[PDB]
Amino acid sequence: ITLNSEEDYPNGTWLGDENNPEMRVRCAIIPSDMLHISTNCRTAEKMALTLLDYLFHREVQAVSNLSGQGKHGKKQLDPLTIYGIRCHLFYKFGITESDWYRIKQSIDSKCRTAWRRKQR
Amino acid sequence: LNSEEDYPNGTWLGDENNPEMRVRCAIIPSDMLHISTNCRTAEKMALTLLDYLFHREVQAVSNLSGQGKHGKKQLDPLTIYGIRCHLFYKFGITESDWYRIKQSIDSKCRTAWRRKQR
Amino acid sequence: ITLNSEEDYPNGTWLGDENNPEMRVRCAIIPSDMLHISTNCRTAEKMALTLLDYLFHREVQAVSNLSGQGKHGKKQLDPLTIYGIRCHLFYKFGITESDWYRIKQSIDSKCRTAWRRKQR
Amino acid sequence: ITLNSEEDYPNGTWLGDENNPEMRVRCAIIPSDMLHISTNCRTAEKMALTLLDYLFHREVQAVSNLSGQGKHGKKQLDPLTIYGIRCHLFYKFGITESDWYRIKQSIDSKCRTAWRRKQRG
DNA sequence: CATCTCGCGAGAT
DNA sequence: CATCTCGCGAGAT
Repeated sequence: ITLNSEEDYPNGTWLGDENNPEMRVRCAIIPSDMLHISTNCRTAEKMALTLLDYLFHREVQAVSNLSGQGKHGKKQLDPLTIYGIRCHLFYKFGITESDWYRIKQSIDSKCRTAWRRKQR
Repeated sequence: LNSEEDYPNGTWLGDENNPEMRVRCAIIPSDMLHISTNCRTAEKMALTLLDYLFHREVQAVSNLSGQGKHGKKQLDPLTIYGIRCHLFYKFGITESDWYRIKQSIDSKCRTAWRRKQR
Repeated sequence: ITLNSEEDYPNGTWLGDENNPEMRVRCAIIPSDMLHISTNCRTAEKMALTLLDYLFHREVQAVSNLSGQGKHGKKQLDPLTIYGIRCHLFYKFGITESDWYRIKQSIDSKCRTAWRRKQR
Repeated sequence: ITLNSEEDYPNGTWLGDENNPEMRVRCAIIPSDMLHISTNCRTAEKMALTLLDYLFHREVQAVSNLSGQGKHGKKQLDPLTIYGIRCHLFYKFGITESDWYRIKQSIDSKCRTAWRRKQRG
């Protein structure tokens, strides 16, 4: 996978630290949405699920998960943006490998519920 | 975050001597001094700052998040950031306080929604 | 903005209640002019616009509005004076927040009349 | 009741400050159970919901809330017991009245889900 | 499932 | 009225 550049969402925001091209991804979140996100998410857990709601439509979340495998045709949550969220969580919160694993189980859990309600 | 030129003759929410905790706003200085004089608590200043910053028609269709059963719009996050910056810089409120103040703001918009349905 | 003191208009008058310094502005209106105003304006609406004609020249009213923003180079009507006008209407009439809103539209509407005719 | 006596549950346990007769309530939690609570509940928020389950059966929780006032004809969780929970969480975590307030919505929300299962089974 | 926390209408100050 | 704060159902974690 390849990183991107500002020209990919000129009206967007950087996930990660803008200073480190090795660990930064541009995304479509406009700055005011990010102001709100960075204001109301006091843990890496809650900002990871919130960034997700802001980057993956729940139509997509219902048919997707991290690995793109599993029953019922699970597609794969776009990897450039998943790299973005990890870049951001480590930038803002300094998460560990232990942490990222839990955040990955909750990302998948959230997509599981999005699928759960296209069922009902 | 905005610059002063966004409202040449407006006012600053928050600390003017902190470019990260200040939001230029359209409140005229006349009115701001009145807000600083006759709003002696964070809770009242929040609800009256709200009315100087958002028409009651925006308030009716809006809540703090944009989520909700009602297809609601979201109160401009730059302005809400300034409300918050200002309440910190004058009353020095905690985030617990800020949390409970924030429920009052949803509550106000929610009664605005009620009136708009009458 | 900063309140003034009596020494700013010794032959002037006080807008507001003279007893708390935090809600009184000294203005240049002579007391005789003030006697005519209080006897002749039986509403805050009417007194605000009459007060305005006594503190802002029509020259100035035509160029200005309350925001100092808008089209055609609006200048901001002096805030200390505006603070005084509202200090006065709450002293004499007890106006509410809703009331102050319409009166601000009146003041601005009246500034529009002064500008429309400056170039008729 | 009024701040009960230890004879009310001779072989039970104390909620709160044992050497403070106004901030202690005697309850029927057996001592092995209380030890388990003291060991495995590491926060006031979990201790409250866990204590709830040891002092009120599910069927009581279903038709109860903290105040007794509700759109439904609810009953009130025995205020003496709720006092003890409160005394306890403060005795062993030094919780704020702000905390107690938020913890008390958690209690009310738990009984609310107990209501939900009773009508789903 | 247990628990947290939300948006909500409407009763209380 | 304007504002506080409640009980609630249910989504989020």
